[PDB]
Amino acid sequence: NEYRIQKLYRYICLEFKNQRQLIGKRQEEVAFDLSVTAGHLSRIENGKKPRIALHTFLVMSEYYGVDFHKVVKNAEEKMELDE
Amino acid sequence: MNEYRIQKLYRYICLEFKNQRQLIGKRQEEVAFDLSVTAGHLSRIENGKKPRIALHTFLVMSEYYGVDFHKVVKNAEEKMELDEGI
Ligand SMILES: [Cl-]
Ligand SMILES: [Cl-]
Ligand SMILES: [Cl-]
Ligand code: NA
Ligand code: NA
Ligand code: NA
Ligand code: NA
Repeated sequence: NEYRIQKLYRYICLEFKNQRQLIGKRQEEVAFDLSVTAGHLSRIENGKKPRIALHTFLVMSEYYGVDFHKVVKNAEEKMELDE
Repeated sequence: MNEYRIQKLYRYICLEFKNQRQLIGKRQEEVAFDLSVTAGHLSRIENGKKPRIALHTFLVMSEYYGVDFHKVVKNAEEKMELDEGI
């Protein structure tokens, strides 16, 4: 139960990291666009901040132009692929 | 950045949890006890009144209700598009 909760959270964060790597942008560029530090974005992408607001993930979905439900589904699929 | 859509979608996600609770017939007081929060706290979450709730909280509630969070979010997006066209 809690393992899946933590694991899915990590995969959602890593899905956002993949969204950035897919489009070839550095952390510093996306961070500037979002008015956050590069370190803040990096700690989100790598799953180190456990209590990030849903709002932040919705902002990032809007920034990348990907539906948040698709981010979540992608994370679930990748979590299963790695299993 | 579409701040209007970001904020509305957040509230549609929260209200989707109110809908998920109602579909299975549990009262607020029961869920508040199981999730170790006050009934008032749960009510403010379900009604979209607290804007900075952690994603973790929604993952916990999805597991509690036995509903996949991606379906919760998809339901919210679709209902917002139907109601508001965005
Ligand atoms: Cl009730
Ligand atoms: Cl009120
Ligand atoms: Cl809040
Ligand atoms: Na930080
Ligand atoms: Na979205
Ligand atoms: Na889907
Ligand atoms: Na409480």
